Amino acid sequence: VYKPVDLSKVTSKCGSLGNIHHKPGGGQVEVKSEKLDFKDRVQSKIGSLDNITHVPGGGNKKIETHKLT
Amino acid sequence: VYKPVDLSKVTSKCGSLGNIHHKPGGGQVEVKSEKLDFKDRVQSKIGSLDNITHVPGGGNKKIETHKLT
Amino acid sequence: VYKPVDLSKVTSKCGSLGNIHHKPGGGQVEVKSEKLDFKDRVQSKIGSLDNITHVPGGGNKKIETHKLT
Amino acid sequence: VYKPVDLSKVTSKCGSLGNIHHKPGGGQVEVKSEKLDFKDRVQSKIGSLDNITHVPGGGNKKIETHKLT
Amino acid sequence: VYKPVDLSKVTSKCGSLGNIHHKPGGGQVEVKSEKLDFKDRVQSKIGSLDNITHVPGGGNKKIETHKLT
Amino acid sequence: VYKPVDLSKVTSKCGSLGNIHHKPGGGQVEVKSEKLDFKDRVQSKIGSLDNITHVPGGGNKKIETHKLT
Amino acid sequence: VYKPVDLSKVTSKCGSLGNIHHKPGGGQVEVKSEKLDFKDRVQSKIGSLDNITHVPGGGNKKIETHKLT
Amino acid sequence: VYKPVDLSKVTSKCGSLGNIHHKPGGGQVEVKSEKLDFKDRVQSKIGSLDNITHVPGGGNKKIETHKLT
Amino acid sequence: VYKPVDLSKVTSKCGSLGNIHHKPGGGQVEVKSEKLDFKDRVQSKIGSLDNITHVPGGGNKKIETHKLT
Repeated sequence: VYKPVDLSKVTSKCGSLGNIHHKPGGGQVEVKSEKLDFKDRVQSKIGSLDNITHVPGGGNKKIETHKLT
Repeated sequence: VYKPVDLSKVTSKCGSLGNIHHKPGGGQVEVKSEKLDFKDRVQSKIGSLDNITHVPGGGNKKIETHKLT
Repeated sequence: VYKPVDLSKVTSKCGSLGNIHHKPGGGQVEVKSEKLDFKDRVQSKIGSLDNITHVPGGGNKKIETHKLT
Repeated sequence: VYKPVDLSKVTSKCGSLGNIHHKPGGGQVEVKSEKLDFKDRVQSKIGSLDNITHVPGGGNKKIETHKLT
Repeated sequence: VYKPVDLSKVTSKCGSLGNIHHKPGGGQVEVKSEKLDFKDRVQSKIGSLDNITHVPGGGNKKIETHKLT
Repeated sequence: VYKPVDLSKVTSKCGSLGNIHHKPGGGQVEVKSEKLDFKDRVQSKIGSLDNITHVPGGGNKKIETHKLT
Repeated sequence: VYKPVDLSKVTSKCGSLGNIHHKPGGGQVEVKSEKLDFKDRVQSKIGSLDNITHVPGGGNKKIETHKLT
Repeated sequence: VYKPVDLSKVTSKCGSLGNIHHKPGGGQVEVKSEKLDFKDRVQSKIGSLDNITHVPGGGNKKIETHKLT
Repeated sequence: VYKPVDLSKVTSKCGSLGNIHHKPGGGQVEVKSEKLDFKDRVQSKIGSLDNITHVPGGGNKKIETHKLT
């Protein structure tokens, strides 16, 4: 028999949140290539990629997991 | 027999959220290539790609998972 | 028999949070390559990539996990 | 016998006046009360109140007062 | 016999006035109260109140006062 | 006989006046109270109150006062 | 016999160009003159004059000159 | 016989160019003159004059000059 | 016989160029003159004059000159 109980409070009382500046790759980017051999798969990423600005007014996280067998 | 109970509060009381500036790839990007060999698949990404600005007034996350056998 | 109980308070009372500046790769980036041999897979990442600015008004995290067998 | 004379000049030659930012109470305000007794008058002010932004292009002030008997 | 004379010059020659920032109470304000007794008059002020931003292009002041008996 | 004379020059020649930052109470404020007795008047002030930002392009003041009896 | 040849490249690869603020003469200007004598030509410039904001996306300059006899 | 040859590259790869602030003469300017004698030409410049903000995305310059006689 | 040859590369790879502040004559300027004699030409410059803010994304310069006689 399995009767877990959770009464969790997960909280923030943030007053003010602002003036967040993210400037990835603000300058010149250059690649020059001569007579290369590639004999299998290529992934190439060039420039400014996958950059995140994440500014949630609440970013609070609860994870829970339960098993029996 | 299996009777889990959860009464969780997941919360934010954020006052003010603003002036978020994200400037990925603000400059010149250049690639030049001479007489290259590729014998299999190419993925190429060039420039400013997949960049995220995510600013939710609440970004709180609850995950839960249950199993039996 | 299995009866865990949880009364957790996970909290923040953040006053003010701001003027956050992130500037990765603010300058010039250059790559030059001559007559290279690649005999298998290539991942190439060039420039400003995968940078995160993460500024949650609450970044509180509770993880919990339960098993029987 | 009473013959006062005033030839006052009260002056400003202000060139430029601007970018005035007033942000009173920019964050969260909260009050919680349990089972209180008040036996006489209550004045209650809660939140952002009576805040002034006063930006006159001339705010010069002359006061004068005269009496006799 | 009463014949005062005043030729006052009260002056400013201000060139430029600006970028004035006033941020009173930019954070979080909280009050919690249990079972209090108040047996006479209450004035209560909670939050951001009576804050002044006074930025006159001229704030020059002359006060004068005259009496007899 | 009473014949005072005043030739006052009261002056400012201010060049440039700016980037004035006033930030009172920028953080969290909290009050918690249990089972108090108040037998007479209460004034209560909680938070950010009566703060002044006063930035006059001229703040010159002349006060003068005259009597006979 | 005269056969000059020029294959010049004059170039810019400017990425981003912006937020240019020019504020000449931002304050009060005053002139007062008593009973002056001028016995020949007068040029007078008073105030804010001949000021330039020049922000070309390309301002590259080639001059060339040739002579014979 | 005169056969000069020029193959010049004159170049820039500028990434980002910005937030340029020029504030000449931000304050008060005053002139007072009593009973002056001028017996020949006058040029007078008073205030904020001839100031330049020059922000070219490329300002590259080639000058060349050729003669015979 | 005259056959000069030029293969010049004149170059810049500037990353980021910004937050440039120029503030000449930011304060009060005053001139007062009594009963002067000027017997020939006058140039008079008073205030903030001829100031340059020059911020080229490339400031590269080639000068060249050729003669025979």
